[PDB]
Amino acid sequence: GACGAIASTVPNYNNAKLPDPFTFANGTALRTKADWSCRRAEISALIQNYEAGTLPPKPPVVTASFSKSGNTGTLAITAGLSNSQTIKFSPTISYPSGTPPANGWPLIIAYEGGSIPIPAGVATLTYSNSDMAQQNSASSRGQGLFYQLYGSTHSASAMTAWVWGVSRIIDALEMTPTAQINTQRIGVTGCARDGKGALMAGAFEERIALTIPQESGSGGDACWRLSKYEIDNGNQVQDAVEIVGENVWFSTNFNNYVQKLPTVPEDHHLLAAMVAPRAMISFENTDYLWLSPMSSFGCMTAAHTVWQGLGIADSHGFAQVGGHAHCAWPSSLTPQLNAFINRFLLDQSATTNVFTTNNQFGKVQWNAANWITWTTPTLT
Ligand SMILES: *[C@@H]1O[C@H](CO)[C@@H](O)[C@H](O)[C@H]1NC(C)=O
Repeated sequence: GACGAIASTVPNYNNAKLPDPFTFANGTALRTKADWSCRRAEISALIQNYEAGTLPPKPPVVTASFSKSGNTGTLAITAGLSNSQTIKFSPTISYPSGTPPANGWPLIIAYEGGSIPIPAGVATLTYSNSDMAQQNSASSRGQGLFYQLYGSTHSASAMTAWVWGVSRIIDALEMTPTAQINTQRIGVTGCARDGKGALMAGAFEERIALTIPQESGSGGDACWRLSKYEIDNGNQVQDAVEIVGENVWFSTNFNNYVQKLPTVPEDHHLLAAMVAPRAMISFENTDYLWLSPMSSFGCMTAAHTVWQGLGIADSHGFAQVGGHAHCAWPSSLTPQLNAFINRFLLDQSATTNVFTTNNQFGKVQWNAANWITWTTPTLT
């Protein structure tokens, strides 16, 4: 390829601070905006290798039929491999009433319906991601429609299986004009465990124009290294060690690294940066130390440097507040959410400069010089 041989491992890696977005595994420095495409491809391979498992490509069979009852469409999808194995699933779409825009409705793919308010001119697709890969506990490993296609021992984590499903949904929408969706204006959202999922979807599926993870916490927009710092200093956060025993959001291989995080040549600031140069705003809640609040702020601050280096800082937002229940939406943040939806899904001239925290981090502080070691280059 134009990126040469993509690295999927870095055996000698050992860095207690955040991995540098702007240096390839081979030591080459990023210099151009085009370099970011290759670096993102390498980050994708590293994340798959160390924590996410293998993301399969589009299978040889993908078919879709559509029917509509009232304002509810049903998109019946079939996916199949060359060995004849197939699975089927049928997300529903809730439409705004009346005549759609020329190019169809903008759409947000909402994991299990999401927990954000979706404005009136945007359609909502409800993605039953738990059916694609189960997520009750460690007991759920290898269970779900995805594994009925690829096998229950396939390395994909549940979140990687969910991403695969989103990619098939977008495949189906592109081949189904009667769904009346503008496939150039698709967003994705989810809250809590499904916010972890939504971030993975936006990172790995480049056809998503806007990514909105809501209270995703550890394994979402928090960084593993920063959460280890938090837990060592007395905040009762979720961390890498606990999360792999709690559920199946990560590959089994990640168990080999959760006690050796400095040897992992990525962290979730690079996961989030895989969305660049597309748009993302994530929302966090400081009321629950489980979500690892300092870790999310520092992690997204580090991710933000990639957008800054690409000259598109305002395509990446972060808003972190307290004072509300988990996955309840505070009206105080509706303007920030709507700014990103209006700009990136509704083609309005909305400004999207949102990068705010209350710094309510408990027993630690954020010290950027202790975690971010790189200067930000102006990619050309
Ligand atoms: C370093 O790796 C990147 C990513 O594969 C590649 O684009 C670049 O050309 C490599 N450097 C050299 C000197 O081959």
